[PDB]
Amino acid sequence: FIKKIKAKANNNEINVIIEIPMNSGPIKYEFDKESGALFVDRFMQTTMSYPCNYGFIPDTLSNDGDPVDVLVVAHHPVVPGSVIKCRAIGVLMMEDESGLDEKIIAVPTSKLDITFDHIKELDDLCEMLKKRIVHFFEHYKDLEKGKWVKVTGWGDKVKAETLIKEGIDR
Amino acid sequence: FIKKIKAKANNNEINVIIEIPMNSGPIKYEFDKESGALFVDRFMQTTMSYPCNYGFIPDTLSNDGDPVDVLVVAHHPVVPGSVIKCRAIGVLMMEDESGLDEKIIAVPTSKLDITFDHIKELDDLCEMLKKRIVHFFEHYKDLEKGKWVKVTGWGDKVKAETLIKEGIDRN
Amino acid sequence: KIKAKANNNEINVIIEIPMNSGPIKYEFDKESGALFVDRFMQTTMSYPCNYGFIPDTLSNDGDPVDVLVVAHHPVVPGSVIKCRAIGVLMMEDESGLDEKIIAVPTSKLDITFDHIKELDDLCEMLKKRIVHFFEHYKDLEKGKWVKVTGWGDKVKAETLIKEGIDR
Amino acid sequence: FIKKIKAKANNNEINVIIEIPMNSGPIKYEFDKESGALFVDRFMQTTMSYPCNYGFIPDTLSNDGDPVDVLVVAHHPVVPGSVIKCRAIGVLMMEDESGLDEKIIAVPTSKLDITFDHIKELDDLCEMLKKRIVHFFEHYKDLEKGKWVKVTGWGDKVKAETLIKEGIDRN
Amino acid sequence: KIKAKANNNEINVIIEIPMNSGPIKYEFDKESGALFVDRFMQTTMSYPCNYGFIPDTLSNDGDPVDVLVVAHHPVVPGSVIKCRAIGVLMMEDESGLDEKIIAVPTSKLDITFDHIKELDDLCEMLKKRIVHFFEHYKDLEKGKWVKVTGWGDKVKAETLIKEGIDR
Amino acid sequence: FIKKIKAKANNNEINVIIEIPMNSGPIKYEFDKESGALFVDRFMQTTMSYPCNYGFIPDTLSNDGDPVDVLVVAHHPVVPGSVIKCRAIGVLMMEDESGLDEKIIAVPTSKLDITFDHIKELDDLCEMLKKRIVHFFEHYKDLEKGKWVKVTGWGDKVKAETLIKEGIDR
Ligand SMILES: [Cl-]
Ligand SMILES: [Cl-]
Ligand SMILES: [Cl-]
Ligand SMILES: [Cl-]
Ligand SMILES: [Cl-]
Ligand SMILES: [Cl-]
Ligand SMILES: [Cl-]
Ligand SMILES: [Cl-]
Ligand SMILES: [Cl-]
Ligand SMILES: [Cl-]
Ligand SMILES: [Cl-]
Ligand SMILES: [Cl-]
Ligand SMILES: [Cl-]
Ligand SMILES: [Cl-]
Ligand SMILES: [Cl-]
Ligand SMILES: [Cl-]
Ligand SMILES: [Cl-]
Ligand SMILES: [Cl-]
Ligand SMILES: [Cl-]
Ligand SMILES: [Cl-]
Repeated sequence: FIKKIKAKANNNEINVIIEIPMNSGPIKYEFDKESGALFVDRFMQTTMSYPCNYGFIPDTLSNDGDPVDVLVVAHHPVVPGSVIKCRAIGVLMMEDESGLDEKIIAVPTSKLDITFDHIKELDDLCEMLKKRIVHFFEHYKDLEKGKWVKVTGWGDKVKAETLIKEGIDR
Repeated sequence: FIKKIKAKANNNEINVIIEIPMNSGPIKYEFDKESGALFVDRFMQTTMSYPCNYGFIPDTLSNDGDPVDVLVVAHHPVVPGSVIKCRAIGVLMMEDESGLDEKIIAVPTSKLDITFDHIKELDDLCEMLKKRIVHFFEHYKDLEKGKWVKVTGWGDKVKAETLIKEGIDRN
Repeated sequence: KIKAKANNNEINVIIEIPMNSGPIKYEFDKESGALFVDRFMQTTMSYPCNYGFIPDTLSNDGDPVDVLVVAHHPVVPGSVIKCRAIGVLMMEDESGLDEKIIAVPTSKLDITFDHIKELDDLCEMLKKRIVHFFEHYKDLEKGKWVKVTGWGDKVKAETLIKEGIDR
Repeated sequence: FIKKIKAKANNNEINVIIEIPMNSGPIKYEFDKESGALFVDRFMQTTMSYPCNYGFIPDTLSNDGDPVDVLVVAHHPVVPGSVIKCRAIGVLMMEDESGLDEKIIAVPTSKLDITFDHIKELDDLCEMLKKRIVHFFEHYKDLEKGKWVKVTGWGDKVKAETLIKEGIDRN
Repeated sequence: KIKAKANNNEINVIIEIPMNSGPIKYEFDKESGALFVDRFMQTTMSYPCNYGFIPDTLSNDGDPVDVLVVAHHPVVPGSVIKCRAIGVLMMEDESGLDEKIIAVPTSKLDITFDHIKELDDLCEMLKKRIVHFFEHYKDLEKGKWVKVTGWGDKVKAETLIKEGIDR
Repeated sequence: FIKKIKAKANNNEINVIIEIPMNSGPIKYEFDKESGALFVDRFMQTTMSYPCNYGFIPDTLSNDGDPVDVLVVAHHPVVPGSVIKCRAIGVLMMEDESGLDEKIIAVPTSKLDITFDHIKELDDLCEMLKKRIVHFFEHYKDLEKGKWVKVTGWGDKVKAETLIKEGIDR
């Protein structure tokens, strides 16, 4: 199914296949590219869990050979393997032990969740929500030897849009 | 997998691909027929959640080209995308903003849940469950602009079987 | 599509029934790749382990080699755990004889299982719960029963897996 | 609060203080009568959970001095320590390591859940629920050293009402 | 034993029914202090907010002043949320007037609610869901109904609370 | 009920009233000893939740005026307000913004959970559990202005028992 979902349904939206639902315990899942199966990547050893629904845009390629990764801000978790129709609003800038690490910040389209309609940019998101996202990524690998993540900042909507465009065209 | 499952395993059962589990919060899921992926359709704005497991019968086309939809009465939710083996016992009749809408009422086979063995028709279901199904569909689109639902009535098992048969034939 | 083994020290296990997940028994259908509800269990019992099978395997029952993955947390149905076999559980039932592989996540998935090399490393009460589950879970199912006969060691598990892969 | 609740609100009702919710994992709770605190009794070692909401009737004393205990057949779990208004429909008769053991079977009053209104006797409950209640109690102490339970049979409504009345009179 | 107010800008709210917690309605019994099951609700609906009451208060119904606490998470029945009122929901039931205070946790419990000072600060879909719930949660209960007639401001709420304490 | 439960049932046992169940989301509860009610202390803003069942020994008085606090290592969460019968095996030593901060480390007695019979000292707990507990306390207040926690080390069973005895006798 992953090879036949489009990256974008229209000009304004992106399709994001969820791998890890918000607040759903210690399991990190990842889709295997060459089989389409959902693999357990890790039983996490902290008490932490994802601050948003996490997944990727199908039919995309980042610089690292992986699809473009997305954090979908939502009011509720969604099952792994399900697709949320979203719009990009910004990007989370990070660095891990192997270099640059960017995630798109997206919200569901208004036909899925009208309460996000007024959310157009990162500045419209709750400060504590953003602090919590930062805290999660800066700390979720603290007990994992060899691996770390540092947040460097945020990028705007235009940056999110160009990165997704670059991932579709690459 | 949707394009690989028969509508009926035998004369007396239907396969029902589940989209929305019973009593499982505000998420409304739907299979996209082109990709075969399960899409989030809506984060529902009411406090309501589905009174039965909800899905469709593969390899059927209803009147309007959509697969035949099913309410699987059960005691427990199942995973979205899992398939329940069922038998039809009736149909729920409604009207929505785009016209006539009908949903089959079904129960698992006795091989799956023996406790449903003696439920042969709608009248075998308790009154309050039927009332809750009606009240759900009448009200779950109350906060959704442009979209409404009104329940017309019920039809028996023979009406369900004819509806399923015409779905398989149309497919 | 998915290998039975990623390397010599590992098995891939597709989960059908998560540990401690209520009454639903699931089973993957080969031809469709769909997850079918097998039954709604009539007892108050749940699986004591994540339960599934090794892809690309075939045992004498005509089914793939099935596996009880000992774990600290449930995993969603249809997800794949990277594992290693440590033992086998031996059973008899109404259909003949039955064997389930006892596996644990690789140390890449869950470092806390690194010290678990054999069945003797599993805690006693876990093994008793496992035995108790299989001996009683079909109690309210007419015409079906299970009886646990014993355990098999690591090499026995590897042999059963090798044989499953060849067949 | 245990000390401030009547056994019976009216002639056809019992107040039931819940210790263990149905289907709520491996925790077995019990009210300490001296402190009024809810203690953890056991982290159960089987995979089993309670088939009904389980508790006792305040201001009753069974033949062995314990309060009269009750299985409350309901469609949903209730928080530990909460009180459900019920009517008795029967008794489950058992034998344990200490000796004779009896649990009243009750359902919520119609004011709390109208769907229980037509359940008057034990034969009105479905066969598989009764078999599951029996199966639970016969096996839940299987992994517990020195403790066992054996079901000896069921008693009707009149039997439950007598047992409750003797319970109040003994208190 | 619990005060109605910790200070001038705060009310203590004992929770009876947590938000999004299924069909059970609970009510505290004053004499025993026990949490009674009031109803197994027959709809698929659940409470849109944490629902409880201000201890040491008396309304016209003979009950304490009740309160819908806007929160991001459920809290256990019997626990106490430190709150502040921002408004009132005005309703009419089969027995007369039905008023309920709209409260938010204090900034010491949840800083994200600091900017919510009046009902206009609450998002409108939430307010629509609140109204929807109260207008339909008694639909399957014979002889009982509710009509929402409007909202009242913070001053209206503080007056209602002060009277409840005085009474 | 709080003022009716004993601190210790026998020589080998402590009674611990649970305020916060392990892995049970953002809600941080605390008993008000003046009223006996369970208050919400905080809606936590991180993705973290308690790694143990957390509560106190009733009828105890610490140096700081509060009951002796306990982290009960257990295999499952327990409802708030319920009492677990435990034995102390050690102490978590910490400092917060207002000074010394010790928590007892306990396990259920063998009559409640036999799988803890062999755990007699902190060395018997697995390393990752202890790393997770340390990590929780060092970070759970990161998003809370003016409050912090530093872990200084661990004390043995004797230190635990002395602290408990001091709390009962104070
Ligand atoms: Cl980790
Ligand atoms: Cl949009
Ligand atoms: Cl975090
Ligand atoms: Cl875009
Ligand atoms: Cl909606
Ligand atoms: Cl059948
Ligand atoms: Cl409804
Ligand atoms: Cl069964
Ligand atoms: Cl390994
Ligand atoms: Cl078991
Ligand atoms: Cl046990
Ligand atoms: Cl009644
Ligand atoms: Cl059972
Ligand atoms: Cl109702
Ligand atoms: Cl405030
Ligand atoms: Cl609603
Ligand atoms: Cl916080
Ligand atoms: Cl002990
Ligand atoms: Cl942590
Ligand atoms: Cl001690």
